Amino acid sequence: PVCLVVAMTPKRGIGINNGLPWPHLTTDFKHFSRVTKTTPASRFNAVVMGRKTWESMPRKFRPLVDRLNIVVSSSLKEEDIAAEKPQAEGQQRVRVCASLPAALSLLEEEYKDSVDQIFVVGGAGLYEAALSLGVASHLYITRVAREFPCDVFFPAFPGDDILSNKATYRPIFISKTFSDNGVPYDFVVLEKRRSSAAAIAPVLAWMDELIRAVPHVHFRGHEEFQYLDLIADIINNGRTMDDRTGVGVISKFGCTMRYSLDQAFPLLTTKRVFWKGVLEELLWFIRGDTNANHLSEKGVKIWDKNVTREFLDSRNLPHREVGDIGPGYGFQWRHFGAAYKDMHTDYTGQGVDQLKNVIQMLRTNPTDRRMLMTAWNPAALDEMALPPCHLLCQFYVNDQKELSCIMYQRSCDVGLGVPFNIASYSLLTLMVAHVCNLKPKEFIHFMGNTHVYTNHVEALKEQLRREPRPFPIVNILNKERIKEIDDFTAEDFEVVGYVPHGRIQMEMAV
Amino acid sequence: PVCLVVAMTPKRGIGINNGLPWPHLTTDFKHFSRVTKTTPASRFNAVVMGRKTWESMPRKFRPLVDRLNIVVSSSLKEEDIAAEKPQAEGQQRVRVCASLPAALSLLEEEYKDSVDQIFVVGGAGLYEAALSLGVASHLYITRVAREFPCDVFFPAFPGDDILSNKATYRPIFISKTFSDNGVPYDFVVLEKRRAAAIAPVLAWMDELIRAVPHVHFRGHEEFQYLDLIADIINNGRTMDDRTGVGVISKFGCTMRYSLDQAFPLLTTKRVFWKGVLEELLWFIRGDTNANHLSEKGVKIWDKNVTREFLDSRNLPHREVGDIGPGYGFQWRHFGAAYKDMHTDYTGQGVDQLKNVIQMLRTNPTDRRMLMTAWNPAALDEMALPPCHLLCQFYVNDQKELSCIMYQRSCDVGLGVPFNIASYSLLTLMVAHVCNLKPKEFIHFMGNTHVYTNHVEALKEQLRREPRPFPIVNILNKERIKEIDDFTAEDFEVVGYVPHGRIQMEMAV
Ligand SMILES: NC(=O)C1=CN([C@@H]2O[C@H](COP(=O)(O)OP(=O)(O)OC[C@H]3O[C@@H](n4cnc5c(N)ncnc54)[C@H](OP(=O)(O)O)[C@@H]3O)[C@@H](O)[C@H]2O)C=CC1
Ligand SMILES: NC(=O)C1=CN([C@@H]2O[C@H](COP(=O)(O)OP(=O)(O)OC[C@H]3O[C@@H](n4cnc5c(N)ncnc54)[C@H](OP(=O)(O)O)[C@@H]3O)[C@@H](O)[C@H]2O)C=CC1
Ligand SMILES: C#CCN(Cc1ccc2[nH]c(N)nc(=O)c2c1)c1ccc(C(=O)N[C@@H](CCC(=O)O)C(=O)O)cc1
Ligand SMILES: C#CCN(Cc1ccc2[nH]c(N)nc(=O)c2c1)c1ccc(C(=O)N[C@@H](CCC(=O)O)C(=O)O)cc1
Ligand SMILES: Nc1ncc(N2CCN(c3ccc(Cl)c(Cl)c3)CC2)c(N)n1
Ligand SMILES: Nc1ncc(N2CCN(c3ccc(Cl)c(Cl)c3)CC2)c(N)n1
Ligand SMILES: O=c1ccn([C@H]2C[C@H](O)[C@@H](COP(=O)(O)O)O2)c(=O)[nH]1
Ligand SMILES: O=c1ccn([C@H]2C[C@H](O)[C@@H](COP(=O)(O)O)O2)c(=O)[nH]1
Repeated sequence: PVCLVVAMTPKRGIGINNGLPWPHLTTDFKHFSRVTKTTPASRFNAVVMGRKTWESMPRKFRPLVDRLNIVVSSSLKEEDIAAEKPQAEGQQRVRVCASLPAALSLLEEEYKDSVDQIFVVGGAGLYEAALSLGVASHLYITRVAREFPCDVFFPAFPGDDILSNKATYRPIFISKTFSDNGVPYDFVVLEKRRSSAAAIAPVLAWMDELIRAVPHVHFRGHEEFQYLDLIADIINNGRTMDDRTGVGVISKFGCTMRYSLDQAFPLLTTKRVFWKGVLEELLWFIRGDTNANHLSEKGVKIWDKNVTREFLDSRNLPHREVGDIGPGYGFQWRHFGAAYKDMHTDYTGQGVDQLKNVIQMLRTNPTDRRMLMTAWNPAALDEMALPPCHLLCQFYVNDQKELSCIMYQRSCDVGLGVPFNIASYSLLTLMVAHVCNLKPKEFIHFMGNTHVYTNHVEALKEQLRREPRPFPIVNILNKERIKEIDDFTAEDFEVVGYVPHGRIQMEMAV
Repeated sequence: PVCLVVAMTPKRGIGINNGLPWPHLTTDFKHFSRVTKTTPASRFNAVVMGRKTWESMPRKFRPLVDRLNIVVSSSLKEEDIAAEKPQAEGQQRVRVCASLPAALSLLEEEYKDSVDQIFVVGGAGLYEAALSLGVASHLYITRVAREFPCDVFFPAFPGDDILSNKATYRPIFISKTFSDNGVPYDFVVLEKRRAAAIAPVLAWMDELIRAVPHVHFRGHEEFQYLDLIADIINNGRTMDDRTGVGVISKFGCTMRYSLDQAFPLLTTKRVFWKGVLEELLWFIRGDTNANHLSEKGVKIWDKNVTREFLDSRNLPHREVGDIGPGYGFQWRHFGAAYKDMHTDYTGQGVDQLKNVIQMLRTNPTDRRMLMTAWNPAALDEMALPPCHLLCQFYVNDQKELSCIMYQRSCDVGLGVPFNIASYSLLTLMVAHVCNLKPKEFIHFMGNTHVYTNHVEALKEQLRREPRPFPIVNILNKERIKEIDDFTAEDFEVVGYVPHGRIQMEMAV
């Protein structure tokens, strides 16, 4: 009974020029070491590797310490390796076998009572052989989110859908996303499938009491499970209600999520998120721009259905031009309380610049607890095309110059809006962190009326069948040029290692 | 090995005039039945009771079905009981014994292989006898939070600190607060003390202060607050602060409290209720004169409206006691031009409270039922920027009202228990005025922290196990039709039995 351990690009790439495709991934090596070395005493674990894999390792690390080293080869001889370096006391002698079945028989014959767990460590020859023999029970895969140039590949296998879009190997473990040297990765484990509290228990018994996302995944480290469990939760336990749009709603009240920003970026992978949109909208907010046609001209039509002549009239605003959101979001952000006229007016210097206040406070007095920005203006609500959903955000600096952000959202379209909102404010945190010389730490999402529309239910149930991929990294390009929040452009950002599942069509409740 | 099963007032009272002191508590009766009946087949449980207990039960329910009934009496005889009512099919014949030891001997002698668990069910003679013999391994106590006239009391026992203020019996289970017929109560259980291949990956990913760690089932909703305290001290970050006093803080924390059964006025330290009620009415008035609270014995705003603090805020034109355009003001007059605490602002600004209520009364599915105190245009005019800055309301299928409150800065030691009670009361008030049922209060916290000069007192607080939550009743319901109709005397707190007050200085 054998276990395989691999690091892999989304296209199954494992190596190039008898070396690793990526820069050093320290956490991955910690992982490789820990899994292969650990045992309950008398016994040790075995690592079976191909000849080139052996030769790819640098001298000082070979043989792998505290593990029996077996090299599958026909050219290399046991004495070749012995002559390579003197065998350290207490360590096992490096054995060589002609094939994998040979290496397994050697383990059975001379190493019973001596070895615990057998690990196939590479390369493509041994991985393919172990899969052909079907002797592999578990796969320890490190999913390198980025694609690199590779000449050697891990073989295709049933269940390789965990890497990229297309007896089975099903994920039973998915971790949160890590990152080393600008490379995002996570860890999955696949499986071959084909009177103490006893007396307390009866009171427990009478007090005690359907849809789950990828139920087989037992360890749910990936931070996207928050969102997937949130959808299930609302469908399971939510209340069917009437709604402004006329479309049905299953709603919940006061839900919550939080996402790390220090390793990777929470751009949801279980469906493709329109990143061009979030970026272009966020920048639009930051200008204090209130013309939806500027977004519409860039291919970002997210506000068009809510700025039509028809919708502006149902809002009792016949004096609004097509594309005028009124003084919402960006306007209150940069010009709180200023008297609105139209989208074409210059409001420079009017009202309160909340964003500039927050940023200056972050830069001088980061322990202040009044670092808040609100879009909710009860005086101007009837002038907006739609009252803001994400209406407030608060900032917080800790011991280690690490920035976190809370955003309150009164109304959350789980299916369509939520993934977008997570990305939009997580980006804002990165931007503010850079400008104030801070490290981004965490985005915290506080949700009011949290709902899925009835016409989304079927699509979301399909989405729950997909296991999340590692999160991407978002890099700020041109860091030296950008010094203020108004310096960011649409070309100052790089999404690296984004490998989502396919787009899912969901109609915007108008 | 015996288990006791009881319902009890905070003063140990259990009976009056050979009957129960309180109105009918249906959930307790369900509890009693379930605990005493349940078995894994071949066996049944035994209920040992005194003669007066047996006589207190109504005819139809006695003997207790599917349980061997043992009555302790020198007067009553086995044939008296037999003649009383015809023995039904499959039910044990009621047995009479001269003492508790005798009844336990009868269980050993004639009922080995037959009975599973033995339950002492009352009353005053048996409980005391069982505790004296030291044969009780577990106590099933239903803590009735209200006091009632009683002539029969459960005996004083080591660890009766779970009932009220002053081998051992330690709680190992505390449930959420229930209520029936205007009586709050909960359930405690005391105790005599005196896929492996996944794991290697888990271990490498991995790397002190806990409240009442011995209590293993943590159903009581106050555990949220208590665990929040522990969580900040363990995992919080020590920080500088506006007040110069040290702070250990976390960011973005949540709690939620049910309002359908009881009221989350914390029990692990006494909460200044008079204060919460007086301030909340003061908010609803749109009143910005802290001297109106101060005159009523509510001095919570005094330190922040002194001549000195007003000047440190660069407001030398502010008369002592003037919070500027604070919460009350923004609620009823959002965006109105402020003069001083003596001016009438009727008809000025937006009345957010009136809008929220009317929307709840006419269109409860609307998702814009919000009230905000945060006005960035007027922050520099206020004595203190609002901490609780935003609240949102929600109505469900069953006309049940829930309320979220976002707070930017949380003094966990001092402010938080006050704020939980404050907005929970607002929800009750708003529910009443809009013909609705209060369901839930949800607490969203920004900067969550405990001041360094509170940590010692908070550790003392964590050694206290919570008591059942009290009930808040709105008196004079008929008279009250609008949110402005509530007075100080329209409220009644029922069965509030907290631990002693803990002194904690306000970081000025
Ligand atoms: N990131 C990851 O997960 C890993 C990546 N890698 C990368 O991949 C590369 C190594 O992979 P690869 O090129 O496939 O090298 P291999 O380790 O598969 O080397 C092939 C050699 O091993 C022996 N061998 C291989 N297959 C068989 C077989 N079916 N039967 C008998 N003997 C066999 C032979 O030795 P002989 O010549 O004596 O016949 C053969 O020449 C390196 O570039 C390395 O960086 C490697 C391991 C893990
Ligand atoms: N809140 C609760 O959970 C409960 C409350 N109650 C309340 O308590 C009231 C009665 O309780 P209480 O007054 O204690 O009556 P008990 O149930 O203790 O019965 C007393 C009688 O039982 C016999 N007895 C009990 N203990 C002994 C002993 N150690 N040695 C000898 N004989 C014994 C005697 O019978 P005799 O004199 O005939 O020889 C005695 O008169 C009930 O009316 C009810 O209202 C009762 C049960 C549970
Ligand atoms: C939230 C927000 C900003 N907004 C503004 C906006 C305005 C009114 C709304 N109204 C309703 N009912 N739901 C919304 O999500 C919504 C969103 C958006 C509007 C549309 C799309 C949209 O059509 N979907 C994208 C997919 C992006 C995604 O995966 O989320 C697309 O491909 O067109 C996205 C964001
Ligand atoms: C929050 C809030 C409202 N407020 C207003 C208020 C104003 C400034 C503040 N400043 C600081 N630093 N912490 C606070 O908790 C605080 C609270 C209060 C102020 C004081 C007390 C107080 O002295 N303690 C009460 C005990 C009540 C309780 O158990 O919470 C007392 O007995 O005097 C309570 C509430
Ligand atoms: N997740 C995961 N990372 C690396 C490996 N290995 C691939 C190559 N390899 C290795 C060891 C040490 C060094 Cl220094 C070098 Cl350059 C290569 C042996 C271990 C694996 N099997 N799984
Ligand atoms: N937790 C806890 N609740 C109730 C009881 N009682 C059960 C026995 N008892 C009783 C039972 C049923 C009826 Cl109908 C009557 Cl009138 C009295 C008196 C109170 C207890 N022993 N423990
Ligand atoms: O940033 C946003 C803005 C809007 N919405 C969705 C949620 C609600 O379904 C709808 C808001 O319209 P009202 O129902 O609040 O009128 O749009 C979002 O999810 N995110
Ligand atoms: O309703 C309130 C108001 C204030 N505070 C606490 C939180 C902060 O510790 C302090 C206010 O200080 P600043 O927010 O002004 O820094 O008082 C509360 O707990 N509740």
